[PDB]
Amino acid sequence: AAQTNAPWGLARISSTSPGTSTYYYDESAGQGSCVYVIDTGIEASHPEFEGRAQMVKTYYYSSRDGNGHGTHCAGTVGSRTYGVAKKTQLFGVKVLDDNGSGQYSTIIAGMDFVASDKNNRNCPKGVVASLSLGGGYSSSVNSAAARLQSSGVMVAVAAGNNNADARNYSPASEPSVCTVGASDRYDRRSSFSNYGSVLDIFGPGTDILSTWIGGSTRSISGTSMATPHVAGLAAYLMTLGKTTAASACRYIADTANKGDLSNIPFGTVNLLAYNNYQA
Ligand SMILES: [Ca+2]
Repeated sequence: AAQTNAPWGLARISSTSPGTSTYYYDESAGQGSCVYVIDTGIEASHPEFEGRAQMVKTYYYSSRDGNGHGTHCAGTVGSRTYGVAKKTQLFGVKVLDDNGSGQYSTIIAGMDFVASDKNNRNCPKGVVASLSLGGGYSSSVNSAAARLQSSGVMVAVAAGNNNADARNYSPASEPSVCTVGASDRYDRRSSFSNYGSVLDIFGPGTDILSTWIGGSTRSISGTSMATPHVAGLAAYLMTLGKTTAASACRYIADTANKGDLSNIPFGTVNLLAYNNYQA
C-alpha cells in the first residue's frame, strides 16, 4: 500500500533516503495487535481513530485528554491518516494530568496496570506500550518498565529532550526496554534529543503532524513524537509475524537504516527505524 502526501516521518520510516513524501506499508497495517498509549489520555471520539481507540484507565477525575499530547502520540501510532499502524487497536491509560505532569507512583501504577490489563484484551498478534514521558533517574520507574517488558509487552520509551546522556533519565535508562531518540527530516539528530549508549534506535521527532484534541491536528516536536513511530512499527511488524514483543527492539535495530544520521555523538547508535517494506 502507498499513502501519498504523508507526514514526513511516515515516509521516512519506509524509506532508505530522506526527502520523499509517500508512506509504503503492508495493507495488514497492524490488524490484530494492540498498542497502549500511557500518557495524558486519548480523544477516542476523534474521527481519525475510527472507533479503534478506547480509554481503559485513568488516575485522575476524568479519562479525557485535556492536554492533547496523548492524542498526538496515539495518532502517530494508529490514526488513519497520521499513523504507522492504521488498523491497530489503541488503549489509553491516563497517568499524566492535563498539564502533562504526573507523579512517579502513578506512572508506575499505570505500567503495572498494562502488564495485567493485556490479559483483558484481544491482541493475538501482540501488545506494545508507548511511553512518551520521563524524568530524572528512578530505579523504581526503571523496574516497572522492566516488569512490563518482561510480561510480554514491547515497551518503547522516549529518550528525553535535554540534549544530554539518557542514562540519567527514567524510564529511558532501563536497558531492557526500547529507548527512542529523535531525528529531523534532513536526517539530523533533533537538537533536543538525548543520546548515549542506552539508546536503541532513532525515529522521526521534529515537526510531526498528528491528531490533537477538539477533533483537530497539529505539528509538534519531541522524543515523545519519535517513540510512537517505533511503537507503531513494532505493532506493524508483529502483525506481519516478523518479530515478537520480546524480540522487536532488537529486530528493529537489526533492520534499521544504518549510518545515515548526523550529529550522533560518539558512542550512540546511528540507527533509524525502517519498515523494510517492498511493494
Ligand atoms: Ca533494549
